[PDB]
Amino acid sequence: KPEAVLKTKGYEAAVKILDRDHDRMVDEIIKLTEIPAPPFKEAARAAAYAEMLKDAGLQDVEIDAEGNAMGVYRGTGPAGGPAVMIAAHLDTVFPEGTPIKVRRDGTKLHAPGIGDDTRSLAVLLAYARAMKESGIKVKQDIIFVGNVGEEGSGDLRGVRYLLTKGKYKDRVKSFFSMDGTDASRIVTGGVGSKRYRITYKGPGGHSYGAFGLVNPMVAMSQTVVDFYKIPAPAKPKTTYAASVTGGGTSVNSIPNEVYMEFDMRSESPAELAKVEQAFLAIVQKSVEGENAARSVKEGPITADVKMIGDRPAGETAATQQIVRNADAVIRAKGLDPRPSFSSTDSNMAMSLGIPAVTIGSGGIGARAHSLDEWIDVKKTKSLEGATVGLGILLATAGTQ
Amino acid sequence: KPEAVLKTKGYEAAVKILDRDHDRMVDEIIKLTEIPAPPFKEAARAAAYAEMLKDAGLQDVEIDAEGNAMGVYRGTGPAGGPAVMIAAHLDTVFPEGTPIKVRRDGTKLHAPGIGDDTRSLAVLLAYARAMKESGIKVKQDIIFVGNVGEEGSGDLRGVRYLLTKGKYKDRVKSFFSMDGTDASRIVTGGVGSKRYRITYKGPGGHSYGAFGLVNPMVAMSQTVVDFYKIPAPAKPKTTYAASVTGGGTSVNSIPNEVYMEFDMRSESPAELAKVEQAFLAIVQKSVEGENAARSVKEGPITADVKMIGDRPAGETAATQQIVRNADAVIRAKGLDPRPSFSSTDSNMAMSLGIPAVTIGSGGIGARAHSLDEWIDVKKTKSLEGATVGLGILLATAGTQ
Ligand SMILES: [Gd+3]
Ligand SMILES: [Gd+3]
Ligand SMILES: [Gd+3]
Repeated sequence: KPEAVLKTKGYEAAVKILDRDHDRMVDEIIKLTEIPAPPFKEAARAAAYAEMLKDAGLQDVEIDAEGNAMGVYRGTGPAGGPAVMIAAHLDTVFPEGTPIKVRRDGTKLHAPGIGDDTRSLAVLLAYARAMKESGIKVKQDIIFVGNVGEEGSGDLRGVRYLLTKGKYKDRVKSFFSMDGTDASRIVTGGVGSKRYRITYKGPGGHSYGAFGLVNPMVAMSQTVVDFYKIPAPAKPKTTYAASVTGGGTSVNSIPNEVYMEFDMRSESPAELAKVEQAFLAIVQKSVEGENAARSVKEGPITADVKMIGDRPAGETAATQQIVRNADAVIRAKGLDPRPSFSSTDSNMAMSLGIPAVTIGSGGIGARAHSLDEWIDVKKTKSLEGATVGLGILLATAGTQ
Repeated sequence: KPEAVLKTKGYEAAVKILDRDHDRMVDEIIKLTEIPAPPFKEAARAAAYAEMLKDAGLQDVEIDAEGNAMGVYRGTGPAGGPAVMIAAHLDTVFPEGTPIKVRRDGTKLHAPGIGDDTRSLAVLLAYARAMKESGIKVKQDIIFVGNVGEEGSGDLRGVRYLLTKGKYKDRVKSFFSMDGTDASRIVTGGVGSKRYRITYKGPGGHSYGAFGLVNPMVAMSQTVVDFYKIPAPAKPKTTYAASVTGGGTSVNSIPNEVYMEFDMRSESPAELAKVEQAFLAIVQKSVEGENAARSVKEGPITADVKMIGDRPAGETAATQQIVRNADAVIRAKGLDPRPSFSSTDSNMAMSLGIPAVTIGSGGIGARAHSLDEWIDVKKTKSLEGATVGLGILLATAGTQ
């Protein structure tokens, strides 16, 4: 029974430390939040986080080549065996120069990035300290990670490195991401997305004198028309959009360079690949069609295909033990686990066939990704919410 | 017989003054060229030109409400009778801030706008002076005009005012524009053009969460695709283009506003109108089709139709006396007249049923509308070329 961990003496002792040092945890939320971490600019926060992982007593603390900070809670099993990884991301959505100063308002704390995902960073440190102080023994090692690149164009670069290049790539057999404050959260699905800019070029020419030459505007417009005839099922949810366009200089000239940006997403890797392949075929057919319709005497239309965003789709089956563990603990805590799809760091693990769930840090929060983001650190709910992830984690690593 | 004007004592005496004061003409080319006159910013050059029109001895010199400068060479007929208008435009294609300093290079003068159309402004002043000094008597009044708005977005606003609103609008029965340096040119046809910006709007939305809503990008793309199936005759030459596009913010959203700029032109007013009506119908059908194919629950696609350019098409029949006069004088001057279509100030007069030709100022020039434009003012060729338009003009007004 996974929820039995909640009645073990070690868990109960660890919760009492989380309780005792909740004020330390809040101080660390504030400290980390005020070290800004825009996309691709996480190094300063990673350096501070690595020092805090060392101060929590973790072993082998280091920052890897991608910029992830990590430390190990060593278990009782053989060195190098299967391990559990739990990550909270260092980056926020907010660009460099965003003023970040926490404003206290009763038990509420207002600052960009404080809930997605800085609180989770502090919650994981609190776990590591409470586990060590209470003497918890786990069967599998736990790798605590502050990872880079969950947000925006980071495109999961940190977890991609952790799980395909880094020292733990062959050991992670259970992956958790702690993202956001909702501790009832159980993200078992990953929405994938593929994004492209298509730049169409042609010879150009005077719009009167050279009327009859190919026009890349038309190949581009034809692409959009056929793109919106691609079938898209309602379930698994599958979507696409023609979203941004530009090009041309004036009505005196046939354009020689124009572009369109396209989005495609799906809950299903198979549906996403199908849309992506249909799209790429449409781009090529639209170019061929323009070169057939008008004159290529001054040169043909060509298209440059540039990928501008890439996240895999995937899902952890509801019968997987990691999901069973999260479900059972969240239920035993009196919350309602409702499995959902999202686009989170767990998408990467899912795409590798690694069992993976994204969970929440606890408490109340709102307006994530907005300049008026805030969390409530009133102790009763903040502490109780933080105890949820600890139970899920220890159920999954196993305790002695 | 029209070229008999070239053997009249008055013409021969006038040419001798053009010769004697050819150096003044060159000085006035330079002076006027160095007063920049970008589109809509001709006022400074117009004021200088009006002072020069007074100094040439013309009567009733004034700047009209649109900004055209003009003066009258009074003929021997009744006041208020039919008149000849001859115009050279004050504006150039070059935007404000273009550095303009004439560079002398042997007998060449290099400066933006010096040939199209500043040399013509100085040539018309030289005619007015030489006619007065030699005592030329003409039957019809001649209205000498430095007009605004021939180039680009000016859209013939100057000649439009002169011939539809101004004080001479009902007296001009022959219209000449002197535009460019090629004195063998005889532009008897006017290519018309209509230019539009179509702005397509919709509600926007999250590109995943709101997938299924209408997208104005698709109505716009469909417009272009069907626009390029509009039939366009080769004779009378009829053309169109989809030339400039923009809109959208990122692949995370369905766009709420996008635009496309369209060109359409023809030698024939009727062919031009057919394309324009087919285009506007396609815009409406594309909006209707998008509102049928996707959801209007957050609001429908709409299209704002904005005309951004309008120049009428037309032609002066080769049997008109004004064309016979031009043809005969150009032949008698040893040049080869090949009547042609272009887009010039004469389009306006043509569209009003006023006999109209665009002619050249004489001499050699090149790279009109480019930053490296130049003319050659070597006297033999420059003077002989300038005498062509004088003969055409006097043949048309009549001399006694
Ligand atoms: Gd305390
Ligand atoms: Gd996040
Ligand atoms: Gd011009």
